[PDB]
Amino acid sequence: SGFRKMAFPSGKVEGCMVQVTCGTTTLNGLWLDDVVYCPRHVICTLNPNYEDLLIRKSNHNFLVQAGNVQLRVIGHSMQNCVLKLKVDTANPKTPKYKFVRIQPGQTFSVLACYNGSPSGVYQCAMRPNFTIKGSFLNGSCGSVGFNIDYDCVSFCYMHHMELPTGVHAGTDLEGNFYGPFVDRQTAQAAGTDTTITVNVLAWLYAAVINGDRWFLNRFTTTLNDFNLVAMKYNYEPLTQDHVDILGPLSAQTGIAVLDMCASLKELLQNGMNGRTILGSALLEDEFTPFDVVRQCSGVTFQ
Amino acid sequence: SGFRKMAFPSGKVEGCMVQVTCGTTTLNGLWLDDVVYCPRHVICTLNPNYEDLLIRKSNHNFLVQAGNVQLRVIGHSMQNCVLKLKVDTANPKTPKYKFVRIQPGQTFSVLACYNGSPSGVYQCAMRPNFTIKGSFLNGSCGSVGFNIDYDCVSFCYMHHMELPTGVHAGTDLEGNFYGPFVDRQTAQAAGTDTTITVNVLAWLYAAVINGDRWFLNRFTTTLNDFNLVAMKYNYEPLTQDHVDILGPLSAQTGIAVLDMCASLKELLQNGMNGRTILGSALLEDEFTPFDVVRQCSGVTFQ
Ligand SMILES: *[C@](O)(C(=O)NCC)[C@H](C[C@@H]1CCNC1=O)NC(=O)[C@@H]1[C@@H]2[C@H](CN1C(=O)[C@@H](NC(=O)NC(C)(C)C)C(C)(C)C)C2(C)C
Ligand SMILES: *[C@](O)(C(=O)NCC)[C@H](C[C@@H]1CCNC1=O)NC(=O)[C@@H]1[C@@H]2[C@H](CN1C(=O)[C@@H](NC(=O)NC(C)(C)C)C(C)(C)C)C2(C)C
Repeated sequence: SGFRKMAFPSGKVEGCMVQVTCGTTTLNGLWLDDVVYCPRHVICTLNPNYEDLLIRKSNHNFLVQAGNVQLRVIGHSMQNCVLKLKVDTANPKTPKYKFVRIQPGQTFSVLACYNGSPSGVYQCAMRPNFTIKGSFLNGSCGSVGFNIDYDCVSFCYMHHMELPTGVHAGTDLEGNFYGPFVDRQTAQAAGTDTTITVNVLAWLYAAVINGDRWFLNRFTTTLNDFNLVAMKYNYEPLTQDHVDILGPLSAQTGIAVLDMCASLKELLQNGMNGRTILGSALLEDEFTPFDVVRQCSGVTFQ
Repeated sequence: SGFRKMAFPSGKVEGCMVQVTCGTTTLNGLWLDDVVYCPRHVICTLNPNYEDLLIRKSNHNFLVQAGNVQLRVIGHSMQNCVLKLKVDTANPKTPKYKFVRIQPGQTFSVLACYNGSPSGVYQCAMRPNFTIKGSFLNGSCGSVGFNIDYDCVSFCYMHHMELPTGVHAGTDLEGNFYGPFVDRQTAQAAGTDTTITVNVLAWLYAAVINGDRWFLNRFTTTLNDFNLVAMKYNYEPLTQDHVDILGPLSAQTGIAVLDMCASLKELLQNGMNGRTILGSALLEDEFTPFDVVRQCSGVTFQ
């Protein structure tokens, strides 16, 4: 038992991290097969026109270091906000992998990197407003977020920028930003965030699986009446699809999803009254139903 | 910016995990050079006498799987509560490494494993009562906790058992339990835990580095008067050694350690009043001064 914010084992991704240097800019790249992926703002020279900027580059302007081994760029292209550098060497540590664009509410592990070297790994959620509350300093651009399914690394995030609120914005691995953000230094605001309701419910189920039951009650609620209270507390609407996803957890604990909603409603209306759930004095919303099941049942990855 | 419970990149340890099977018992082992380390209760047959139990084993009773490759045991010995299996093959992925017995208050990353396969990684502290609040299911015995310094993996923990409170107990990699625990099914109680004061202070400094300042005040306190309030709230005593360790953070933020103690005192006496610090509504104590500096300055590992 116990319940922790668990990241995926990061080794498969560590083997893909490289340093990309061009001009005075150094950041991280992702080396899969013979392509290095990195944020396009690595290129030389607000309101830049990256097409103009890139047509002016030569391959030899791109310094790619994989450890103490320089990789030479034999080609380059831009795909949305990512730059793709063709190199003459296929990464021998390339895992089996996919690129996935995730939905808000979904979680992933971030391998924070500086100068191509991994610094740490932690678990993130994509917020409803398409930011992530990460931990990123200058030099971390190009660090990636990922999930692992059996043996396959699903890359879903690459880091680009920090918003004035101290939260983070980036792209999928095909260079499309999550949310309304653009990779230029112009005024941009995240958007009002909301709490991921289905995830809070998943985490209450984790608490029950783990022996916290104090927040349960005998009441029930209608999805309709629950969502009325949710909106008042800035919670995302709970859909029937969410209820269905919460099915496996509801069945393992014997607590009807709608009964768990009654508990959450009472927790929203009354607060926690100096008590904690799973070591937290806040309602935690960065565990998906899948996260809870994986950690409470012990799924591994080969 | 941002501040997250960050684990070390786990790849160097992932390459060392193996499955050890003996009789009907399967758990994880740690393969470094030509030795596999695992908990000694993997052996056949409360109040067992493991010396008697082990003299009755043969090498061929030990099934060690490294992936889809069986390793054959050519020797075995017991060192405290760990079993050491000599195998005929040196692990080619053996990182540079050390075994370290850590002090309570120190943090480490845990690579949770089942059947030799990594499940996830998360950050833990050794509690003052020498338990860890982990996330461990049946099959996780032999998963290890570690820190990484530059290129060196410092192994500090191997998992053995769960206590009735849902917390965890284990050994260093030389098989010595942390705390008063023994690897037999007899009544054992953890001991009253306390909050790691120097770590809470480190985390308040992380909050300041990151732009939370609301909890600061103009007051100061004496170490003596602080510790009187700490004891009342079940906090560990703060020593002058702790104050010195907090020096670098105090200097970078310009807040005297003893001034930060005044803030903590006021936070203990008044609570947080519905406010949060670094996303938490509790005073967080599983970040060391070193953790804070590493994450707020971007140290990496090659
Ligand atoms: C990233 O480029 C990097 O690490 N590069 C190494 C040289 C860096 C990561 C940032 C730095 C601090 N925390 C992070 O996550 N990203 C950028 O520098 C990014 C690049 C420039 C400006 N960038 C920012 O993140 C800036 N933020 C904004 O300007 N934000 C708004 C106002 C446009 C929304 C800051 C101010 C943090 C440098 C571009 C967006 C292309
Ligand atoms: C570990 O042996 C394992 O994973 N083995 C694979 C077959 C297992 C890990 C435990 C299981 C649940 N959570 C965990 O961390 N450890 C044990 O089974 C351990 C071994 C037996 C009994 N063990 C326990 O952890 C037991 N706890 C106690 O008996 N605790 C007290 C009362 C002695 C303090 C439980 C009840 C959890 C099985 C020995 C201690 C040798």
